[PDB]
Amino acid sequence: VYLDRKLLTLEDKELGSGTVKKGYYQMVVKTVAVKILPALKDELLAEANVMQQLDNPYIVRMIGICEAESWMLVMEMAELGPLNKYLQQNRHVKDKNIIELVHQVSMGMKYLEESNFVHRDLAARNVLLVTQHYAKISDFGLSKALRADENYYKAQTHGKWPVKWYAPECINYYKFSSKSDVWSFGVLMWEAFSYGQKPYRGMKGSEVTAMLEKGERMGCPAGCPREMYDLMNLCWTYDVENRPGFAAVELRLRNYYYDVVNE
Ligand SMILES: CS(=O)(=O)Nc1cccc(-c2cnc(N)c(C(=O)NCC3CCNCC3)n2)c1
Repeated sequence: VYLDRKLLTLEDKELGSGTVKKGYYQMVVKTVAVKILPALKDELLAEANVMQQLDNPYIVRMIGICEAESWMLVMEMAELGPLNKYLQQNRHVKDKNIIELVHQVSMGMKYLEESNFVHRDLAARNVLLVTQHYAKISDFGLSKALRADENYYKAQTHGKWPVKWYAPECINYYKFSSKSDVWSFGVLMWEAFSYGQKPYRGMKGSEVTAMLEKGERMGCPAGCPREMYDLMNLCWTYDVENRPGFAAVELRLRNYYYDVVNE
């Protein structure tokens, strides 16, 4: 869990910015991504505590923690980076390939759901690419392990929230469940088939709430197959009780993907 600073080699060229830096952990050497930093230290440990309990091919794995110059969270490297930026820079990625990637995210989220963890920041910017055909879910900074007796996590304060990705019950009742993550997943799908474009462009969070309250939803991205747009809309079911879970979502995507592969 706690890593050996001597065995960590950091690179000067930062990946982005709190900063994330590329590095090497001497096991072979494993290429790693390193998130470098009271409350912000508490958040990192909480985040590490979450990742420590998760074991799945479609989630970013934690290597461990290291306290030196700053507190560091050492994770496996997804070399191609965020999905949204990737698709912005690679506009000829084929539809079949987009379905493959979004399905992989649904498999990761089906596992998280089975594990009774809520992600709470599921957006294209937090899906990272190991290859053009291999996506992982990253960024567990808002994630919560659900209590054994509850189906949701109740937030207290409302603090720095990606509103355009959040379900009505999140905005109106501060309640976060795996079905709320499904809502987020629909927005992620829209982003992916929009080649990394921002959802609800030009709109205030409040105007998004108003739009959704009117039953209005974002339109089908150009070239997006009807069946994936239907699935998007199913994820954006207003009533949480009638919104599908990730078992249902993953299976839809799985079948469609195989049947796209057949053609
Ligand atoms: C987006 S970036 O970091 O500025 N650029 C950036 C560019 C290229 C690669 C990565 C990368 C590779 N592997 C990783 N395991 C991570 C990783 O865990 N990053 C943490 C961020 C995830 C996304 N939201 C913010 C936190 N990152 C990050």
